[PDB]
Amino acid sequence: SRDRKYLARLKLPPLSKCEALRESLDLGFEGMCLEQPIGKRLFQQFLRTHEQHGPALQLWKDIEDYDTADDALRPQKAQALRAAYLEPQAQLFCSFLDAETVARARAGAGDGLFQPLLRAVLAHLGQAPFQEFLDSLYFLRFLQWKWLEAQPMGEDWFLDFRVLGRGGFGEVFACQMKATGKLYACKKLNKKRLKKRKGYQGAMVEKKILAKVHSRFIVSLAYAFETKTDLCLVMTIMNGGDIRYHIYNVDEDNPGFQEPRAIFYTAQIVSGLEHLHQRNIIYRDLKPENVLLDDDGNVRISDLGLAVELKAGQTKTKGYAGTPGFMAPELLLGEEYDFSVDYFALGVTLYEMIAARGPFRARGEKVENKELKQRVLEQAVTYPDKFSPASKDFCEALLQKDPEKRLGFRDGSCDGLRTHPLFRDISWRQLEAGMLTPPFVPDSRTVYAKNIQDVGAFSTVKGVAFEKADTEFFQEFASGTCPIPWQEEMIETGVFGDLNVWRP
Amino acid sequence: RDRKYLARLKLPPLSKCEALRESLDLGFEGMCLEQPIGKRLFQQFLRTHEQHGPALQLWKDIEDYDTADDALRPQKAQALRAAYLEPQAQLFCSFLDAETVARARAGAGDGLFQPLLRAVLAHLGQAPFQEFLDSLYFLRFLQWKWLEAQPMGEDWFLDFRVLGRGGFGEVFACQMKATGKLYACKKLNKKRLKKRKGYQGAMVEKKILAKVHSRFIVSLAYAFETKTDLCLVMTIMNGGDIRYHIYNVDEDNPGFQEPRAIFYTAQIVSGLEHLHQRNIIYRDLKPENVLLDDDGNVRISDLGLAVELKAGQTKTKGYAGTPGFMAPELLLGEEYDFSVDYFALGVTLYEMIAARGPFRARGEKVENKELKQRVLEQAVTYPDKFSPASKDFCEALLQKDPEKRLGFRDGSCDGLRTHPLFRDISWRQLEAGMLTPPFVPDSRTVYATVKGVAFEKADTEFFQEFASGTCPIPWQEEMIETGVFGDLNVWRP
Ligand SMILES: Fc1ccc([C@@H]2CCNC[C@H]2COc2ccc3c(c2)OCO3)cc1
Ligand SMILES: Fc1ccc([C@@H]2CCNC[C@H]2COc2ccc3c(c2)OCO3)cc1
Ligand SMILES: [Cl-]
Ligand SMILES: [Cl-]
Repeated sequence: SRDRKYLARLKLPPLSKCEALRESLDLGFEGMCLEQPIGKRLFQQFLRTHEQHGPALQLWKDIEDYDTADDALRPQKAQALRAAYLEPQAQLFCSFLDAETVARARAGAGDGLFQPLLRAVLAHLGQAPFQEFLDSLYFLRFLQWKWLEAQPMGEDWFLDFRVLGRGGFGEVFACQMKATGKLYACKKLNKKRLKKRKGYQGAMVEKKILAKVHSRFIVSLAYAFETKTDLCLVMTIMNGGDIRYHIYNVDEDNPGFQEPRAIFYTAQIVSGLEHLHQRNIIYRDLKPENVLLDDDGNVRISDLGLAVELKAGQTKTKGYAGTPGFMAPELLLGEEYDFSVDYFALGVTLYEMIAARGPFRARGEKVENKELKQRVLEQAVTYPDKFSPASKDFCEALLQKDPEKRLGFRDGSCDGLRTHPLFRDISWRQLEAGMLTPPFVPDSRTVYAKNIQDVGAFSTVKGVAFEKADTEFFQEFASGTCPIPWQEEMIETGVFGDLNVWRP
Repeated sequence: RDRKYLARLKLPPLSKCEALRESLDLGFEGMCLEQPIGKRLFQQFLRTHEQHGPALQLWKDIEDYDTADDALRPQKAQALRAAYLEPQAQLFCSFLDAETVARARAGAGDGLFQPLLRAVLAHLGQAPFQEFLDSLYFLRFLQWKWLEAQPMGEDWFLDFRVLGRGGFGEVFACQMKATGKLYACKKLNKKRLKKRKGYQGAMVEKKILAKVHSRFIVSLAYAFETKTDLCLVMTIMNGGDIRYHIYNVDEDNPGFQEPRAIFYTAQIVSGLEHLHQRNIIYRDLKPENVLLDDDGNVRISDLGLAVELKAGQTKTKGYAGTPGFMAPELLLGEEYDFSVDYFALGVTLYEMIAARGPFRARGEKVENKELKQRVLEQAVTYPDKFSPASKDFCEALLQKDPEKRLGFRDGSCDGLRTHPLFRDISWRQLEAGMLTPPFVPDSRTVYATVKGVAFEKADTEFFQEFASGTCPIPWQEEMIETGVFGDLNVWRP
């Protein structure tokens, strides 16, 4: 669906309006033509209309097709690619490539196949062809879309229609971007409630981190804005409830998951952790209640309000933050730590997925923080029959008290962690490209949340008048529209194709 | 098409178009109405901005009406009126005033929607045009204007047949290699031109053909030099000249039946009008200079004796032309204007019907002074082959006193188009090239050394001036006609 009044506000500007934007824009190849979907699209259209660039473009497309193809189709696709682009007599022979590069891509069947070739294709495209793009009408059209992207799109642009979750500080709504029809979730954090409980830093950290990360295993931020009452984060719609809910509340007499299902989630969570750790961000809040399912059954991590982004030269942070019983010993002992803490929380998360209780507490046990801290430091975890030898070994490797001994991020990746035999039946390629059929597909009829009639109301916040510092802070927060998700939306909903006209 | 030269037709990077942008001095009329590529890009612009849809479609439908077969007109008028002009019309043009609308809804006739079109184009020339200049479409126009100015000299043209030989040179049938378009190429030998002092005539012809754009005058498309020649690439006229058709087609029956002569006269008149409206006197109208194309439509050619009057100047002097076709005022060494061309039209027409000139008997060669004496002093007689109308028309054109001669008045030949000779000509269809010509030439029919010359600065410089390159309107037409423009105007295949 759509609404035509808001749709009518999506129009491409005159060129003279784009002059300021052109001078202040980052012209990096990677940032413009590879990472930004409208940039990439316009760059490809440019390549498509200039014959000399056809081989490069088509090779690029055919590598991406090979990368995301079923295992059964791959050998044949590799044969066709080779014959089309890497045979010297072929119509679309890629003669710009180094002969060495061509000879290596003609050989082998290993998991690395065509990655080096792709790097050479993109390194070529980044030179003269990109320079021609910049001097073409397709680059100017990109500026028009960037101008449109930067226009005011706050609260009036969204139509809520249902509550998805809520906590102490506000609600998450399923909403609709009125112009395009795209379904999103909107986190509304109440201003007064946040001022009272000193929650500003957390709201800001999450917003910044979600704006700059782009991963299929982490919820994305598409817009950020304020209203009279709230600070609003418009993000990936996740309809399927959180993992805590699916452990305890769904099939109550069978709490916890079968092992294949828990392994799948674990793999998806690992992939999202890795994405953060490669960007030097420590999550610090991994737990079942912050892992969310979408409609297809795939999961994403969420709530980045406690995350730390390391600066260059900094390998560790420090401090008490997170949830009792997901916090690692190094953290509880007051030591500096890196990403290791997230993998300890991964262990606790998996334990709970299989066992339907924490590893440091009995069912329903509520203990003093100091007693819980002692158990985490000193008490060996025990595993019931529900754990297979591989489940158990993996948990043991993550719940290792010494961070140096714990499985995790090494040599810039989680590749070592992936060889653990727990994951022996996971095709990582298809996992990372979102191709694997999930183990549980949520029901469209069903609300995976607390019944609205059973939600405790919160008292009103009295006498928190807003000073200048609050209002200035609200304006910093409301940085508006995030480029990559906004471009994805325009393309997905057909607005791009509709407005990207030339000769109707 | 030849891949090799087709490959050279590539749109430039935008940065290469900066100088052109800076020096280009075009208004709405020059850019979006008169230049076929600007008009096309301007219409493309309008088609993508929904608010300009009514104006764009109305414009196209008027032009569609103007060039429609008479049988299709009642219904085209009907549909246009119901779509744009009637009270709750879906494509109502609110920018028009009510008087313009009411009048366009009333009546029939030829200029039925001319006032309306004038109003549509005046509106489109204001804000819609300004918006166009701030669009990608205008930049694309600059890119085509850049391509238009690139060197396209002799190597771009394949010769394949001789169409005529003259004194100064030859006309070849040729083919633009990149587009495959057929043209005629007139090559004037440099050394003969110098030795016989024909520079003036070559330059004058080139300038004039470059600044005229009529379906009744050979169109100049490219002008360039080679080592041996000055070349003019122009409308291919394959069907022979009128002298040839009068005297050589059916030898036992020379001359044309009257309706055929009148058709050609109407076309000739329209060419003359086009020159006289631009202040040019032709001065060499005669059957040998009027050529037929493949369809049997004619155009005037050989503008080497022409003269363009300076702004303000209304008469000129100078002995030039062909004996028998020169008017008395010219023969008498007086100042003259466009009137000389009309005298020559009378002679031309007379000869089309009579298969001889009005002043000499069949095969009769006379001293120039005996012929001068006749043109100045003798009344022309008319054999029985002339209807009263054609005699009356010839008489009016052959008046010895230019003040009494039928010709060009009030900026046009409308007064002349009114003569009863032309009662069966539909001027609209003629002016538009829709009328089925009376004679259709066959393809299978072939209707048809200098020493001691050394060149200097002054010569090679004259040569370089002459090689001005490509003429915008005919080039743009070529690009559209042959599909090159369409091929290089795609955004997303
Ligand atoms: F302010 C707050 C509101 C709601 C909560 C929820 C409490 C229970 N566990 C999940 C928490 C996050 O809820 C969601 C649900 C769907 C979403 C989403 C986040 O982002 C994309 O789609 C936490 C904080
Ligand atoms: F240099 C010269 C060559 C030939 C002549 C010819 C002499 C006989 N009568 C007509 C003269 C014009 O010849 C043509 C023929 C085809 C044409 C053309 C002109 O222009 C476009 O296609 C004049 C001058
Ligand atoms: Cl371009
Ligand atoms: Cl535009």
